[PDB]
Amino acid sequence: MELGEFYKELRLARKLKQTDVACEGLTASQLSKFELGQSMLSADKLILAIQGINVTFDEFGHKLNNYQESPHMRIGRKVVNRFAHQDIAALEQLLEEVDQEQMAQTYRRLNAIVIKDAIHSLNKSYPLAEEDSEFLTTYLYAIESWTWFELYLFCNTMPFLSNQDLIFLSTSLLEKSKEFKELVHNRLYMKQGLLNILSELMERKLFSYIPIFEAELERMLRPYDVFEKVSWQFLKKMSVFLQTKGSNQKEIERFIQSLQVLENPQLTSLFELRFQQYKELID
Amino acid sequence: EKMELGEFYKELRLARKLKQTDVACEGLTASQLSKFELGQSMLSADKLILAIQGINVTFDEFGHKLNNYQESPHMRIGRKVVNRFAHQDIAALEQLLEEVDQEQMAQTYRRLNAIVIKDAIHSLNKSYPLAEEDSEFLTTYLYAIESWTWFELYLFCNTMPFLSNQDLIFLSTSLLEKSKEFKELVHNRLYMKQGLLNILSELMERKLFSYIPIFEAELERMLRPYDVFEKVSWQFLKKMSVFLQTKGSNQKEIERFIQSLQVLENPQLTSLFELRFQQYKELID
Repeated sequence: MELGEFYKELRLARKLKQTDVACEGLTASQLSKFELGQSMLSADKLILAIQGINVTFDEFGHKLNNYQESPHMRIGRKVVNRFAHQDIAALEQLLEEVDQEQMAQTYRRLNAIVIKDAIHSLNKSYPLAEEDSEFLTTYLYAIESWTWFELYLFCNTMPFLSNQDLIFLSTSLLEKSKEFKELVHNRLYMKQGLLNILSELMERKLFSYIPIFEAELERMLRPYDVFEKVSWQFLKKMSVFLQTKGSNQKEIERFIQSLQVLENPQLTSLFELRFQQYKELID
Repeated sequence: EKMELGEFYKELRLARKLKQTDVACEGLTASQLSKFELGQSMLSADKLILAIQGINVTFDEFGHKLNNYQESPHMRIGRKVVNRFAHQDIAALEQLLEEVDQEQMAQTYRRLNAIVIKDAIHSLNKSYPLAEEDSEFLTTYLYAIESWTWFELYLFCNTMPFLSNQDLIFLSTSLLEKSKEFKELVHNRLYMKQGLLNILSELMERKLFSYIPIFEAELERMLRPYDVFEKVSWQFLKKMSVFLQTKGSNQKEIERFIQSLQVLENPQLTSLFELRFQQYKELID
């Protein structure tokens, strides 16, 4: 019930004594009064207590929420997943689900815009509204430090931005994401966003802006990041393709075939699909 | 900076540009949030998480900012181990051992982090012993913790050479059940997949081939099409198992497989598999 009572259960599960957690600034008696619900720890002492039981902040928050992710992350991940599966029916159900969930009016409006944008991306006959596009853009400009929620909004509404806003917000992404850039969820979305920026710039023929975002992707990618590395390799070839009337078509075809070594039929189809789509951009 | 949790929350709420009434919902009133921010009352566990999710900040983001954007001691050590191991820097790893000894953490954690470091030193210098007292301490701890958090997944994944054959099998078997509490989390799920890959590697190295199918079944259940690195690693390990059980019958297929990875322009991945391939060749048969 109380935070101290919640913390105490966690400490006992970690099989730690109060003296194991205690350190400079946080005494066992302070931890005891905290666990008894008779006093609250300061912000600095609270972070010591949580680090003292050796659980990640994601784990601490997960158990605090009864082993559910935060509502805004549950919605955003489901939207991304269902859009990636071209699941119009599930997106339409998410729209009514967002309308029935308890959240700030601003967040209800932003989630509806992303979902409606996704449905329109699958079904171009699904109507949109300019007032919604302006509301989301105004929001991204207003938030000074972009959390996972802003990365989710930006990454999935880029096709809908004017060139002016795409260029400015993509440039601002570099600075505005720095506060939370090291976190596991955020860094994954940053790499995916950078790949989507590269795609958008090519499709819009804004080729001169690509190097700024390739340099950022270069700094972020680790040897583990095989999927993003191969995606970037493919997009470098697509940029040449779109700038030279398809001159490197055979090289791209050979590259996709060589991905058979990965024995990943879904991945091969993904690149084959994008290649066929980009072929429609040249005469 | 020394401040109450409510004042810290208020800084965040203003950065999210929400009013107290925007955050308020069922379970959390605006007045409750206000007295929280004013330091006049503390929120219960349920109300605190409502206040944080109500401003669309993850608890990971909340804790990161609360900790002045500093990494966890256990992740800071793990990152330094990774960096220094990649440069084959035994001296720097040994300096990390003395640095851990003065770190602000429980004694148990100082010892366990040291064991992770020693595993790296032993991987670089096989004549560096794996003390039995360390093996006993590690084994007792992993058996004792009923629910394995990210720390135990990280610890287990990086200390397998300290385990006896029996404890490797028992603890590998226990990974499946003991990780379930936090298994869905993104970081934990990554380390469980890596741990399963390392389980397969250890079993092959120890010639315990009959136990491999149990853990391949778990890897099959967990791997997604996005998981390209884990999938290719498993593909490589499947060939290593066939190689070791058939007197090298598929060596040409393995050589062609490594050559076919040239397309990824990833020398670290290619070097990883070539080095491991040579290690398995050096086993006795």
